[PDB]
Amino acid sequence: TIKIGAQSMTESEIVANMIAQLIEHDTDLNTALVKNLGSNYVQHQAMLGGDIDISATRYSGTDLTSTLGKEAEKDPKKALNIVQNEFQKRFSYKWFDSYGFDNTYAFTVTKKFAEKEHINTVSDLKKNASQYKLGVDNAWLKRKGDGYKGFVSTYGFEFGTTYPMQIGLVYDAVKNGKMDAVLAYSTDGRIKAYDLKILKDDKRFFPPYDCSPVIPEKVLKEHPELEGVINKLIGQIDTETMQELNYEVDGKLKEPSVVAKEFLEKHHYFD
Ligand SMILES: C[N+](C)(C)CCO
Repeated sequence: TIKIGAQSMTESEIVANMIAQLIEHDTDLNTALVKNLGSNYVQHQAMLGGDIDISATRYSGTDLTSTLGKEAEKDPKKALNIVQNEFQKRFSYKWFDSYGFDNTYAFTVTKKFAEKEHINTVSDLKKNASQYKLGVDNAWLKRKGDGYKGFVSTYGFEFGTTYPMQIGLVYDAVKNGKMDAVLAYSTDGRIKAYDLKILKDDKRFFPPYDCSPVIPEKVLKEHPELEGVINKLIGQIDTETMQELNYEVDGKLKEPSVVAKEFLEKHHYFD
């Protein structure tokens, strides 16, 4: 039984269901989802513990700064190479090449608010920053390297008030004028659907967040058919497609498993 870990993000559940289904289509391996994992730390500890054999979604910038204790590399190619080499060297874990998308933190406002306050970049927020309410996820305020503390020393301002909440709620919160700005995730389909505006990170504070699966080399050796299955998804999901997939769950309220199945069917399970 191949155990597949999903973080409690819509995107993680879709991709975990996708891996599960493709595995059972291609092979005789049985699969189980391990859901609601709180963070990459919980994920990483679960894999060290043998509780999961596959992380469906891990993000180069997040593990670089937290699991590996390293400085936030800002170049995508370099950050991915560093994460790949370190996961091999430290754990004999294989951090695959990316699905094809970067899911980054992104400061997001409405188009009405942008035009009113004259906002195109994150730096544009500085001028009235104490008047603003920012909605953020439940972990960002406390993160090291790529969190609020680092944000403040790079950008040289803080927001009037910051509200930590479940990520899924920040999209409606900003549409509804409850928050003035939110730290959204770039792959959420609600940015498109709600016509929200992503602000340029003009000081390149955030590292890249290219998304990949992670699997111990030991699991890959035990089940040699498994690598080829995962390889089918590498490079197949660009950010536009991930946004579309996410919205099917968060906007149309479909089950991650339904959304993953229709995607695999559209692409003929990549053979
Ligand atoms: C998706 N992010 C990279 C934005 C944060 C970690 O989950």
